[PDB]
Amino acid sequence: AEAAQSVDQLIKARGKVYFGVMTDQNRLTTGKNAAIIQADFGQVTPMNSMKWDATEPSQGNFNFAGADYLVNWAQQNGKLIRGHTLVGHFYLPSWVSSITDKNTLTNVMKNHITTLMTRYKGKIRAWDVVNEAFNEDGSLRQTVFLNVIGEDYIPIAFQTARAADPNAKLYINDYNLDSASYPKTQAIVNRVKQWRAAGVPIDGIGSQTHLSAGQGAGVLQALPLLASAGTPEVAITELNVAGASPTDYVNVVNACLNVQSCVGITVAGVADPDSWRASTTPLLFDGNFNPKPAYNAIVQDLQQGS
Repeated sequence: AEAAQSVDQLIKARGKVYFGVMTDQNRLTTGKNAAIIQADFGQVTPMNSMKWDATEPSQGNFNFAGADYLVNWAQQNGKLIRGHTLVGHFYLPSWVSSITDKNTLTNVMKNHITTLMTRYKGKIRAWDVVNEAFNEDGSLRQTVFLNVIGEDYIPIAFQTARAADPNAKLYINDYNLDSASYPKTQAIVNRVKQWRAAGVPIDGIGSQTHLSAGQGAGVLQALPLLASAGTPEVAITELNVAGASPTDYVNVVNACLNVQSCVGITVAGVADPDSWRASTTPLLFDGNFNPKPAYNAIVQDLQQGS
């Protein structure tokens, strides 16, 4: 019956690539996460296991236990993987952020990128190569990478990534790209246009979409603005909405459908209590692992638009 269709099965029926979720071994081996992900979602992103602190706690000495679990679980369950994330300022060991030499940090950054993407070469649909690189005002965020390498670190990260695995779609990912009139949204479009004009292989813009209630409507204009940068893809990468209103969620799903370059949507987790903001109950399954009204609203709208 119609009532029984998945959001992933339906978004695929409408011409999209996936409707996925952020997860990791800890979730996958508890509660009903794995069963829900197998049945309802086509794509997974490692919540933590592929970040720098997790994978390179000391220079050159990599740890892949968690990441390998996620990648193999995904492969044996037919789920696409978005690798996440290579270069960014949170989850960065202080051994990295300590480096003050340009050529040392450059080499360190390139080794980190190449190591990770070489290990999973060919198995990763898309990588968030650079995360959270813009300030709110639209200027580039003054991280250790920006301050020590300079703004060339972004082109360098993407060229390096393309060399390590030319099969993966290479993304830049950010939050607060949800309003078309917001400086951050306009800036990332402008910079990504310029970088791509100079042959930087930015295949995608990822918009995390951590929404407050009522912010769904504006995504309808923010998302096509993001796609006007001319990347082959855009994605919604960490979707969750404080209060989980059906309107907010359906607006975001509709923005995706409206944007030919939008390949899919990944929500920030499965069940509310596992949210970074659990008390705003922002996800699509509740504390009993039951689908919420927003989940039904999405399925229904996906069918109705067919």
